[PDB]
Amino acid sequence: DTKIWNGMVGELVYGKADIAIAPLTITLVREEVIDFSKPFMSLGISIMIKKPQKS
Amino acid sequence: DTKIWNGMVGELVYGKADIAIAPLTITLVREEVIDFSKPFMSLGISIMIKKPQKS
Repeated sequence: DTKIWNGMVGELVYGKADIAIAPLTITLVREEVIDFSKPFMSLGISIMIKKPQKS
Repeated sequence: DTKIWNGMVGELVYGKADIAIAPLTITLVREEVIDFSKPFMSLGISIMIKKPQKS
């Protein structure tokens, strides 16, 4: 409704913080508001299962 | 010696080509000469071995 970025984006868009050296997903809706650098960490959704010990 | 970029970089640095929609590794020595976009393809060195041919 109010279209207010909260969080670390709200500290960069609204001038509160100077830079965010933090784990932040580069999205398109966050691309237009702040300048991301290149991705330092390629990642994605992974499958956490229990390691097996069963019998 | 002559510090001349060949290849597709030499077509972008020396104005011959307009854009390179091509598989090109984003390196630092290529970052300073041309503007890369964000990486569309996370990749790296992989281990190609023969499939087990248990016959």
